[PDB]
Amino acid sequence: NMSLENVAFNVVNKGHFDGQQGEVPVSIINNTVYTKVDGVDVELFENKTTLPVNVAFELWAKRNIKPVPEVKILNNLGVDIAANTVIWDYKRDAPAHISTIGVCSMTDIAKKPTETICAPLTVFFDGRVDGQVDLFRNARNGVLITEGSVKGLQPSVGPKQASLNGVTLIGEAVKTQFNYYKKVDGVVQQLPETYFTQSRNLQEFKPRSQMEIDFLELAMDEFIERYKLEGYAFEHIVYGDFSHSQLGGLHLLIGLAKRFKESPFELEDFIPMDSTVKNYFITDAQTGSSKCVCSVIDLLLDDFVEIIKSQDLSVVSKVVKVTIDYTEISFMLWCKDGHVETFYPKLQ
Amino acid sequence: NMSLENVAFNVVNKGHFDGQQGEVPVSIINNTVYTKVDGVDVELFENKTTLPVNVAFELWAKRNIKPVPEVKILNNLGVDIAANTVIWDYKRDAPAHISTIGVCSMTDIAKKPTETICAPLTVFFDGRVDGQVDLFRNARNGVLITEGSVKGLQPSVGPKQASLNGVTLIGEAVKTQFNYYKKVDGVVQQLPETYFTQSRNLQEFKPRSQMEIDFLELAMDEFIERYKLEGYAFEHIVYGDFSHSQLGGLHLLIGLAKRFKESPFELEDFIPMDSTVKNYFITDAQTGSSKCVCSVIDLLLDDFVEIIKSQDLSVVSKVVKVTIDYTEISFMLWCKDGHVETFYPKLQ
Amino acid sequence: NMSLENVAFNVVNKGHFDGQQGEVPVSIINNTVYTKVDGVDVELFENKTTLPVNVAFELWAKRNIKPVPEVKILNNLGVDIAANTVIWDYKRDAPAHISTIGVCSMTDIAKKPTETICAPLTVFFDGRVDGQVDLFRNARNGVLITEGSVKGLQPSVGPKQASLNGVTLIGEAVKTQFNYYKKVDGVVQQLPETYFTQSRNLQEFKPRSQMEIDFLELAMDEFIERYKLEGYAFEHIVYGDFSHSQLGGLHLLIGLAKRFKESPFELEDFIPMDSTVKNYFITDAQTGSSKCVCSVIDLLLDDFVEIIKSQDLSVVSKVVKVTIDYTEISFMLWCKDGHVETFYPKLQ
Amino acid sequence: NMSLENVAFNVVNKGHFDGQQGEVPVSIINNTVYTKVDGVDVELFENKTTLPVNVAFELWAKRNIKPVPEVKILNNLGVDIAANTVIWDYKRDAPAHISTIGVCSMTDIAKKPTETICAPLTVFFDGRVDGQVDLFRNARNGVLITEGSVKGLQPSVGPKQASLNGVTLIGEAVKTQFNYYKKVDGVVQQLPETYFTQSRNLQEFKPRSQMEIDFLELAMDEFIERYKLEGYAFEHIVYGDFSHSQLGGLHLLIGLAKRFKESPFELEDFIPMDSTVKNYFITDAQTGSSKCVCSVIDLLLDDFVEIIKSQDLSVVSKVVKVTIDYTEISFMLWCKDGHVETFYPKLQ
Amino acid sequence: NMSLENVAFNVVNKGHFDGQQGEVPVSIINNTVYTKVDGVDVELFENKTTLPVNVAFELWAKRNIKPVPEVKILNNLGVDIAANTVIWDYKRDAPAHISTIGVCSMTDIAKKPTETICAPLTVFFDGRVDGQVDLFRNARNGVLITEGSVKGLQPSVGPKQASLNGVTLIGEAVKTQFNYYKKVDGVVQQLPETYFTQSRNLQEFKPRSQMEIDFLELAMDEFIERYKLEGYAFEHIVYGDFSHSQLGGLHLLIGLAKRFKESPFELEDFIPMDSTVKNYFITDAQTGSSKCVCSVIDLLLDDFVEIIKSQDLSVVSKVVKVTIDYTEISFMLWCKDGHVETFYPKLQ
Ligand SMILES: O=c1ccn([C@@H]2O[C@H](COP(=O)(O)O)[C@@H](O)[C@H]2O)c(=O)[nH]1
Ligand SMILES: O=c1ccn([C@@H]2O[C@H](COP(=O)(O)O)[C@@H](O)[C@H]2O)c(=O)[nH]1
Ligand SMILES: O=c1ccn([C@@H]2O[C@H](COP(=O)(O)O)[C@@H](O)[C@H]2O)c(=O)[nH]1
Ligand SMILES: O=c1ccn([C@@H]2O[C@H](COP(=O)(O)O)[C@@H](O)[C@H]2O)c(=O)[nH]1
Ligand SMILES: O=c1ccn([C@@H]2O[C@H](COP(=O)(O)O)[C@@H](O)[C@H]2O)c(=O)[nH]1
Repeated sequence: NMSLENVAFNVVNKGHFDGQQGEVPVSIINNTVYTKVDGVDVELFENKTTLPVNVAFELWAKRNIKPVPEVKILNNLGVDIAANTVIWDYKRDAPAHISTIGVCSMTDIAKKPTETICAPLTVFFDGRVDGQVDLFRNARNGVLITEGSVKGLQPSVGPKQASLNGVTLIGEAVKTQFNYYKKVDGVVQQLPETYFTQSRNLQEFKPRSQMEIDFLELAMDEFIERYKLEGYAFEHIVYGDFSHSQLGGLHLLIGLAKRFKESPFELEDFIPMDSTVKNYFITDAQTGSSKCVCSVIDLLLDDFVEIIKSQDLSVVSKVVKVTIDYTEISFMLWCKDGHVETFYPKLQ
Repeated sequence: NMSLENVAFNVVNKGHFDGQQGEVPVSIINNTVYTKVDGVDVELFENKTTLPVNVAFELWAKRNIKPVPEVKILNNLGVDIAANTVIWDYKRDAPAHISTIGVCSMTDIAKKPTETICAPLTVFFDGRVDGQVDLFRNARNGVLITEGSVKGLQPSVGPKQASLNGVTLIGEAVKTQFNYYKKVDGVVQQLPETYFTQSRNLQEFKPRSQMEIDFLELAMDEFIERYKLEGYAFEHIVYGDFSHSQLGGLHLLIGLAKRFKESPFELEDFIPMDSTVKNYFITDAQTGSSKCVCSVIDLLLDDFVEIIKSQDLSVVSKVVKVTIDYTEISFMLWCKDGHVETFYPKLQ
Repeated sequence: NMSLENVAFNVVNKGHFDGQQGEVPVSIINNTVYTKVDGVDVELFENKTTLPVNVAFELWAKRNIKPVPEVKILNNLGVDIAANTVIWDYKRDAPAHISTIGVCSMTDIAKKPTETICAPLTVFFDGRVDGQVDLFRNARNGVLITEGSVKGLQPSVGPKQASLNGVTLIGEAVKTQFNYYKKVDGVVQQLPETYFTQSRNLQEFKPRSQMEIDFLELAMDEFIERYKLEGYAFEHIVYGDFSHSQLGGLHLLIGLAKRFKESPFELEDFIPMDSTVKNYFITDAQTGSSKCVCSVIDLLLDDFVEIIKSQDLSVVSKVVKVTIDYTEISFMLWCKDGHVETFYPKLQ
Repeated sequence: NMSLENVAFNVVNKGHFDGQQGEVPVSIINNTVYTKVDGVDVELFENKTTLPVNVAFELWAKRNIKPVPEVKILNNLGVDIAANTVIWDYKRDAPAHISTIGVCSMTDIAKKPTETICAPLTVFFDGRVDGQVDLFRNARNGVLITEGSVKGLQPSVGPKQASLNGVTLIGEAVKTQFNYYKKVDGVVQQLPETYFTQSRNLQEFKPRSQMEIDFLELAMDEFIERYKLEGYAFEHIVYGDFSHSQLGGLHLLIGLAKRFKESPFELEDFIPMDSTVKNYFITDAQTGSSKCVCSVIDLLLDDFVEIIKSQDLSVVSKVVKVTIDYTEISFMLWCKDGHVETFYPKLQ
Repeated sequence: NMSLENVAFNVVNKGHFDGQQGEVPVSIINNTVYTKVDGVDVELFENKTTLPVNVAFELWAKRNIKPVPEVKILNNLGVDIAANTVIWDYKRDAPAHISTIGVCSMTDIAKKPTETICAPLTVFFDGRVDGQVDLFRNARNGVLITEGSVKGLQPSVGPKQASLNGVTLIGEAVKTQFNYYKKVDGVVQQLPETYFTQSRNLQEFKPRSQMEIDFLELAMDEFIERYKLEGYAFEHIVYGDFSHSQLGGLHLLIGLAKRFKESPFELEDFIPMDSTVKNYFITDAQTGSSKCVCSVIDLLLDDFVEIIKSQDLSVVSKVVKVTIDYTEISFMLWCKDGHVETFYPKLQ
C-alpha cells in the first residue's frame, strides 16, 4: 500500500518514511505538500527540486538518515545513482541523483542494482546494509563504503567526517570514517593518494591543529615567522589583501574565518552546490574591496603549508595538480625571483 | 485504503473510480495529474476547479455516472450537498457542491448523512440507491429523487431530461424522469407547480412539439398567423430585431436556433454556469447588431405562448413571476395600448 | 551556437528550427514562450509536457517534419530513442521519447548513436537520412525504416499511412509506406506477420474497401446477409446495442462512424495517447446507453471479418491473440452453442 | 467601498486594515501582492496559505493586533472560528481558522455569530470587545476570554502569556492574562485544572524560577543532589544522553537550552504548527547522536518535578495523562525496581 | 551571440555577465533558472521581480558591480532609467528601474540615451564611464555622478556612503563619495542644501561621533544633561516610551539600536523598499508596547540635535520641512508651553 497519503502518514508520525501502515489527507498546491490537522492545512514539504512535487516529497521522505559520504566526495568518485536508498543533497535541497533503484516508482530505473540497466552506471553501495558488498562485487561499475575490511579488497581510507541529516560531523556516537572502494568496467580501481577538505563553515570555524590555533591567535608577522613562511606569499594567499579595489588572494577558509571575526563581508554563492573548491563573489564591508570569482578551499592549514612548500618556485607560472577529495584540483602558481607571488585553486 | 495512486489506477483501468485495488505511478505538475505509461507521462486530469489538484482529481474520478438531475434543478431546490456521491458540474468543470459525505477524506464533513453536522444542510438523496429513501425519511432537510412511487408521499413530477456524464438527454435505454420530494426542518414540502426548461443547445436543437416544428419550418409571418399571435410581439421577443445597433429581443433559445441555422453569431457566456436563465453578450455576424446582456431561456414554445397569453396587458411595465425549474423567475413585461412591447426573463 | 533566442528566431522566420542564424527577444511566463513583435508579446509555444518550458520549446521546434511512423508503431516495436531527430507525439503534445541523441543539450545522452550509452537502447534510424542505414548495420539494438530495398536484409512491409506534422495520411505527393527492420543484441529479427490499424477518425471516416462502402451504405440486415455474417454477432460487436443501460459492443471504429453520422455521442478519451487499441468512456446521446470502458480498434472491416471467421467457437470464453501493429493484442471471445456472443479487444 | 485596492491602501498607510478610505494600484502575480510605488512594484504580501492570494491578503490585513491567546490554547479548547476578527497563526503564516464571521465576503459563513449556521461551531469571543460577552451567553458553543469577572460565570485563570503580533510575551504595558470560559451545546462547561507550557524558545531562553536558574548554572550531579532527584532519571529525561547512535531522552525545553549554549544541534520541525507538545527530528552536531521523533515540552522545571515526583513507580510501564494547556497530554512512564527509567510526553 | 545560455555561462564562470563567449544548458521552471552540473540541476537565480524569469535573470546578471548611489538617493532625485547599466535594488531584489537603455532586448527602450524616446526621462549617467559626462550635457533630463569636477558645472557633494553589491559602505579601497548634478528640461538645476541619512542597520550599528558614542554609553538623564537637551523631549522621541499599550516616540535608528542591545523587539517592514524614512509596525517583546506606524530615520544624532534645536517652540503644532537625501521630509512638531512634546518624521 505505497501512496502519497502513506508517505505523509509516515512523515507526520515517524519524522520520515519508516514503512508504517496508515494514511493522512493531503493537499498539493503549486510546489507544496500540506496535510490537514484539526481542520487546517499544515505544510509538510516545499519542493525546491526540478522533480514533480509529489515525487520530490517521497524521495525526501525516503532519504538516508545514517551518516553518508558528503555529496562532493560521491561526485568526485563519479557516482551516478545509489542502490536502494536516496542520498539527499542538503546544499541543493534536492536528491543527489536523478534516478533511483528500488525506491520510488516514478524515478526507479530498476528494482535491484543487478538489473542490466544498472551495469553502465556507477552505483553507490553501502557495506553497512546486508548484501550490498556482494552486490558491489557483481556490479560492473560502482563505489562501495564500509566500516571494516572486505576480504581481498584493498581499501582507501576516507575522510574523517560524514553527513548526518545535512550536518557534517566527525562522529563520536556514530562512525563517520569509511573505507572506500571503486570499480570501473568490472575492474577494481586503485584510488589515488589524496588530501581531504575539512568541510567547516565560517561562523562555527574551529581549528584542528596547533598551527591553525596559532594562525587564529597570533598576528600575521608572528605566525609567518614562527612557521618559517617567508617567500610563500601568505600575506596575499591566506590573509587576503584589502587595499585595492580588487580583493587580493584570500583562498583558504581559515583566512576568511579570521577576517570574519573582526570585520564582516558578503559571500555570493553563485553556484550553490557541494564541491571541493567553492567560488564566491566577495565584497568586504569595511573597505569596499571585492572580487567576482574568489576560489576558496578548506584544507587543514598544515596540509596547505605542506603543499605549497613542496613546489618548485623557478617558473613564472605553471598549473599544479593536487589530488583532493579524490579529484585533481588545479592550482595556479605564480612566482617571481624564487618567491611565490600567488598560489590559488581554480573553479572546478 | 484510499490513495492518489489507487485513484489513478482506477481511472486508467476502469474509466473512473470503481473501488479496484492497484496503483500506478503519478506525477503532479501545473495543476495537472499525469501517469507514467511505458516510460512517458500521459495526462489524466487537468484541474479547472479552485480545489487542490489532487483533491479535484479524486472527486472527478468519484463522480456519479448514472443519470442525475441537472445542477440548475438541484441549485433551485436549495441542495447543499449529496449523500455518498459527487455530482460533477460539467458546465463549471468542478464539483457541484463544496463538501462531501462519505466520499473523500479532504472534503468530507461526515461519513453518513445521519451525522449531526448534516442535519441543517439540504442533503440530496437518490432513491435508486438502497437505503436512501429511508435516510430521507429520517433527515431534517433533504431532496429525494425516485423512479417510482414512495409510500405515503405525494410526488412532484420532474423534467423529462437528466444529465448523464455531462450529456443532457431524455433517456430511452435509461430512465431520466424522476419524482421529486423535499423536506424542510423535518416537514415534507408541497413543491410548487412549475414549468421546466428544455436544456437544448443551438447546433443540435430538436423541436419537441408540432408548434416548434412549425416555428422552424415556416416563415415568420406564416407562423404568427397560424397560431394567431398578432400583438404579442413575437417578431421582437422570439425572432429578434437586427435592424438597430442594439439587438432587440431574442429571448427564446428556439429563436436563436432558427437564426443560427441561417446566419452565425457569437455568444459570450460571461457567467459560465448551469442556470435556468442564461445571459449572453451577443454579436450578430451578418448585421453588427449586438447586446451586452441578452437573457435567454429554453422553454418549449407552447409553454412560452401559454405564459405570455396568460398576462394582463393594461400597464406600461411590470414584473411577472413564473415558477420554472422550481424557482421563481422574474420577467419584465412592457405593454403599449393593450399590446405587448416586450417580455423577457431577467438575470436571476 | 545554440540558444533560446535563436530557436525562437527560427520558429518566427522559418516555421520550425532550420539552423538559421539570428535572435529575437523572448519572454517566458506561465509555461508559455512569448516573443516581442513591435512592442507587444505574441505567444509562440505553450508547454503541455512534463519537461521545462524552454526545453520542450526547443524539442518541439526541432521536431521531424517529414512523414514518420505513428508513435503507436514505434512503441510497439520497442523504440526507446531516435537518432538525431525528435519524433513529436501529437496525441500527447510532447516528445515521444524522454531523451535525445544529438538534438538538444538538456536532453541529449549522446551526440551520435555510436556512443556506448546508446548500445543497449533500441534506436530509431531513418534510411532516408544519409548514413543511417549503415549506423543501423553497426548498432546493437535498433529499428530502421527505408523507402526501398536494403542489401542483404529481408524487409517487413509497414502500414500504408504515416504521420506528417500530426496528420496521419496515405501519401500521394510523398511516400508514407516504409520497409521495417529490427535488430536485437546485434541480431536481425524476423518481424512477425501482422495486421495494421487504419488510423482513421470519426468525422472524416473514409471507407477503404468495397465491403466498407457496403457497410456504410447498406442497412444492418442487408449487409449481414450480403456478406453471410449470420452468427458472428456483428449486430452487437460492430453495430452496437443501445437498448440497455450498458451499451453493448461497438468495438470497431467504422461502427462508431456509421452511428455518428446519424446520431451524436460523447467519447471520453481517458488515457489520451497513441495506441493500437483505444479505450473510451462512451455515452450515447440519443438513448442514454453508456459504457465506462469501450475498447475500440480501427481495423479494415475485411481484416476484422477474416480474424473472427478464423476462430474456433466451441468454448464459452477464451483469449484470442492477434498480432496488430507488430504487437500481440488480446481479444476476449465469448461463444454460445457454436455462435459468437461477443469478440472485443482488451485495453493493452 | 471594500476592495483589494482599499485593503492595500490601508496596509501601505496604516500598517494593517484600519477601515480608512482610499485606494492604491495593485498587481497580483502568482501568490504575491504588489503595489506600485513611484513606477516600480513593491511586495506587500506573499501568500503561504492554501487560500487564494487576494483572500489571504485581506485576512492577514484584518488580523487581530491586540494580545490574543496562543493558537495552541485555542486549538486545545476546540475553537472552530472567531467572532468578527481574524486570529492569525504566525507559526503557520496562515489564518488560525478556515472560515470567518463578519470579516471577509469570500470566507464569511455569517455576518454575526447569532446566525443559525454558527450554532454548531465553537465560536471564540473576546470580552474586551463591546457586546461579545452577551453574544457568548447566547451562543450554543463558544469560548470566551475576559480581563475581569463576568457576573455569575465561574472563571478559569489562563496562562500568564499571550501572543501580540506573533510575539509571545507576558504583558507589562498590556494585559495578557485572561479569564477563560467555555460552553458546549448551550451549557457552560467546567474547565479542568491544568498546567501551562511556558512558550519559550531555545536562543532567548530565560529561567523563571530559582530551580531553573540552578539548573542552567549548576552541574548535573549538583543540581540533582540539591533538589533530591535521585531515582527520577533526570540524566536521561532532561539532560539527554548523547553516547549512543540514538539520542536518549531530552524532552524538556530547558534541557535543550542548556545543551544549545555549549554545543549546537539541528531540529527538524517536521509538523510546523503551534502545539503543547512539539516533535523534532534532532541531530546533535558534536556527537552524531540523533532521533527521528523527539517530543519536547516547555514546562516550568518546578512543574515537571512536581509531576514526576507524584508518580507511582511500581509498574514496569504505564500511560500517565496530565492536563496541560487545557488538554490531556499522554506521558510514557517506564520504571524498574522502584526508579524511573524514562518519562516522556507523546506526539499529540 | 546574446542568449539565455550565454548569460548563464557568464554567471557560472565569472560570477556575473562579463561579455565572455560560451553556453551552458539551462532549465526554466516556474520562476527559477537552473543549470545542469554533472547530471543534476543547480539553481542559479530565483525570480522575485514582476518581470519574466528569463528577463529578470539577464538584468540581474548585468547589474552594476561598482559602488553606485543608494536607490533612495536616485529615487529622491527623480531618476527614471539608467544609461547602459542596471542598478539592482537589493532591498526589493529587483531592478531599480523598469526599462533599460542598451542592456537587454526585452526591456530596452533605446540603445543609446541620445535617442528621442529618452529625452522626457531623467536618465542616470555615471562620469566614471567614458563618454557619459558628454551624454549628460546633451540630455534634456538627467542625473550625473562623478568622482571629480566637471568643467563649468557647479557640484553638490553627495553622501559619504554608496552601495557595492548590496553592501552600503564608506569606501576605503574604492571611492563612494560622488559629486551630483541634475538637469530638468535642458537646464542644469541647483540641488538643495541637504542632510544625509547614515544608512546603518540595527545589529551592526556603529556610532559616528562622540555624541553618538556618549548616547550609547551614558544613561538617559546623563546624556540629556551633558548635551543640554532639557525641553526637547528626547525621552520620548529618541529613547522611546514603553509604558503604555501604544509605543511612544522612538523615531531615530540609534535609539532602536540602544534598546535592541538590551531587549529585543519585532519590526514589520510593511513597505519593504529603500527610502529616507522607514516605517515599521513595531512590537516590544519585553513590555508588549506596540505601534502600527513607527517612522524611523537614521540621521547622525548631531544632525538631529541641530535640526530640533533650531525650531520655534511657540506653536501648538506645525509641519516642518527638512531637506534630507535631497528630498523634503515632513516632520510633525508638537509643543506645549515652550517645550517640545514630540517631533517625528512622517511616512513619505
Ligand atoms: O578561478 C579563479 C580565477 C581567479 N581567481 C582570483 O581572481 C584573481 C584574478 O584572476 P584573473 O583575472 O587573473 O583570471 C586571481 O589572482 C584569484 O585571486 C580565483 O580565485 N579563482
Ligand atoms: O436582465 C436583462 C436586462 C436586459 N435585457 C435586454 O436588454 C434590453 C435593454 O435593457 P435595459 O437597458 O432597458 O435594462 C432589454 O429589452 C432586453 O432585451 C435582458 O435580456 N436581460
Ligand atoms: O477491456 C475491456 C473490458 C470491457 N469492455 C467492454 O465492457 C463489457 C463488459 O466487460 P466486463 O464487465 O464483462 O469486464 C465488454 O463486453 C466490452 O463491451 C471493453 O470494451 N474492453
Ligand atoms: O512520541 C514519541 C515516541 C518516541 N519518543 C522518543 O523515542 C524513544 C524511542 O521510542 P520507541 O522506539 O520506544 O517508540 C523514546 O524513548 C523517546 O525518547 C518521543 O520522544 N516521542
Ligand atoms: O506617519 C506617522 C504617523 C504616526 N507616527 C507615530 O504614531 C503616533 C500617533 O500618530 P497619530 O495617531 O497621532 O496619527 C505619532 O505620535 C508617532 O509616534 C509615526 O511614527 N509616523
